[PDB]
Amino acid sequence: SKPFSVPVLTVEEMTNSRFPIPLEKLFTGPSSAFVVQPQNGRCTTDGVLLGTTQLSPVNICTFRGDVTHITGSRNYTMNLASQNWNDYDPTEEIPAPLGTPDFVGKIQGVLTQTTRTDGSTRGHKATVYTGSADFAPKLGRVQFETDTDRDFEANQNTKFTPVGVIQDGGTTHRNEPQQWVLPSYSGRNTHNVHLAPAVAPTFPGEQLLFFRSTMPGCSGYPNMDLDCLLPQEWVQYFYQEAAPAQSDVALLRFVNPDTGRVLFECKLHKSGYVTVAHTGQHDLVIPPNGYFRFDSWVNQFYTLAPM
Amino acid sequence: KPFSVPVLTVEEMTNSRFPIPLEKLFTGPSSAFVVQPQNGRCTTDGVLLGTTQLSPVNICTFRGDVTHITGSRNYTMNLASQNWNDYDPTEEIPAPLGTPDFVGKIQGVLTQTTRTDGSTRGHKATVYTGSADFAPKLGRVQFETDTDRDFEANQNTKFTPVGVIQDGGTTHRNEPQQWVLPSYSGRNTHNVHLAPAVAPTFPGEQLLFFRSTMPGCSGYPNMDLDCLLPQEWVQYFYQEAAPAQSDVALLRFVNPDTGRVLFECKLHKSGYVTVAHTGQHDLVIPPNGYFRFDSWVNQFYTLAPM
Ligand SMILES: C[C@@H]1O[C@@H](O[C@@H]2[C@@H](O[C@H]3O[C@H](CO)[C@H](O)[C@H](O)[C@H]3O)[C@@H](O)[C@@H](CO)O[C@@H]2O)[C@@H](O)[C@H](O)[C@@H]1O
Ligand SMILES: C[C@@H]1O[C@@H](O[C@@H]2[C@@H](O[C@H]3O[C@H](CO)[C@H](O)[C@H](O)[C@H]3O)[C@@H](O)[C@@H](CO)O[C@@H]2O)[C@@H](O)[C@H](O)[C@@H]1O
Repeated sequence: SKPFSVPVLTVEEMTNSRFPIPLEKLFTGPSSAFVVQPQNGRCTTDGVLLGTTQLSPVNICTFRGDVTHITGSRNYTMNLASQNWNDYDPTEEIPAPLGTPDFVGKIQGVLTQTTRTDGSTRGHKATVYTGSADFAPKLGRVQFETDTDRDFEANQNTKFTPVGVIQDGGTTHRNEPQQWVLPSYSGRNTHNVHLAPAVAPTFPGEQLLFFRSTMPGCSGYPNMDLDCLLPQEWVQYFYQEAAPAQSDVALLRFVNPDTGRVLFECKLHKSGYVTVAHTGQHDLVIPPNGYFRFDSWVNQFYTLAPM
Repeated sequence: KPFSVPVLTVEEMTNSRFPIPLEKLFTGPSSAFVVQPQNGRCTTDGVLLGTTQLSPVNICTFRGDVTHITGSRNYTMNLASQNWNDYDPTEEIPAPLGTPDFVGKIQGVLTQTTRTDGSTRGHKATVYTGSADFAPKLGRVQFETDTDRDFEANQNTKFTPVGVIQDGGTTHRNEPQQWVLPSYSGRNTHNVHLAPAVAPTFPGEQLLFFRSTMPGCSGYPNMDLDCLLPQEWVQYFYQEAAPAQSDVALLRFVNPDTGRVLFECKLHKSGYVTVAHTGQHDLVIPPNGYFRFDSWVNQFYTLAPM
């Protein structure tokens, strides 16, 4: 039976699994009042990828395909290809293409394109509104708002590189993005399919432990908070190890290597998320070189020490 | 601890010199120029070299505060560390970790947040790593942007890289130059603490490159980008730190579908790969193919022609 383990990377060394930026901190808070059902950063401890999760940290919230100009506008519809430029299959048993954004918001970035025959290239500021009626990645199409009505060519490889998020400054501050509201992946008036399940702590006194980043903001007053259930490196690690789960819960200790001391302990649930014994919103204060270590598999009644 | 390499496929892995996926394996001669990249540099037993760090998404990013150059749309960034700690120029490295390791014009976006009210802004930005004022080692780099007033002083500012550009009115694909290192402390300075240049030593052997195509944002750039190790291999070795039993690790590239070895190669302890081939060649491989460590070999092992 291959032993289970987690990477020895520090929080700052690891990557958010829901946007291509580093982790900054560990955060716990209550979540009874909203649905925690992210589709990126979803992986079982024995390495089965779930939702829209894929292995590349840099392909998260990227798009590739060809673009068609929406006449009379600076908008373009992208006909999606897969990450390796192969055809996208809309019948695949997934919510949307792997790495598709899993929150409702306005993501700003850059659309780049290369003309195959002469190698000429171009790049333009572009925004994708994932709450848009025309955000339908599951169907293989998404709409980009750009600063040109003529520069992009048809039938040429085009990429969207994400940078950050924006908000309307003339409306309530930090009201968008909404990190826990899933897009409708097939556009307006449709129901999402094949979702990784929503997660919640069940044990008394426990809350989710989030791996938190701050998304860059590009305009207005966005809510830049972004919480993922697992670091991308953990997804990569579990996928590779494929260590069988001996119980439903892996007990982890967060340790200071300088002192050999446990700062706190937590439960890594087999279906791919972490809980801690704490009540309320709290930014964890940790030593920068601290990291997680697998302790042992525990039964369903194990009680965590307060953190 | 036994040595090993990841079982990830080439397409599943990431370029260690720019934050984009690997696309293919490529081999070619390199006797006539210096191959001395500073990112994607790691020994098989887990020692990081050059400007190499672990995060794939921090490669070619910059963070700090910016000062406006009056009479211009250019800004000087006073660099901080990736975690917003003070940058220490006395640290024994060539430059801040993840600094670009080639001379070219990198286009991206400068973003900023105003601490007090959470107001935010983003602007097109280019950094010319061959510029006299490109001095990341001293803690300063210059960005050319599309604004002369929007960025504030003393506020956290980040550069997210997107791609490279070229001047279309000059010879096509003449820039970037992926094998020309910047002068990290600016014009008329000498680099320090570099990861060494690499070359095959065995007769008939060439380097094996892990190749990507950088996005192009304007003109006719040379978008080829070759790294010596995937970023995931760097990550793997750093954590495993498995002792090297010799200077050369024999790898087999195998198809899990049939079990046939397409080819074998040498993973050198100091962190690069060679193969038995003469000439330029894009390798044809199956997407589900991967590398497997078989054994440690001595200095005299002759590779099967590839
Ligand atoms: C909160 C505010 O967000 C950004 O300003 C935007 C405006 O952006 C436009 O004007 C600004 C200068 O005010 C700048 O020139 C930018 O390049 C340009 O696109 C505009 O989108 C309005 C419309 O609602 O919203 C905000 O005022 C940012 O530029 C500011 O620095 C500031 O953070
Ligand atoms: C080869 C060429 O590169 C890019 O064009 C640039 C020019 O970029 C400016 O004009 C173009 C239209 O040609 C476009 O409107 C763009 O938004 C704007 O910045 C310009 O930088 C010149 C200067 O010598 O070089 C190129 O012509 C690209 O936009 C084109 O599609 C094309 O690939």
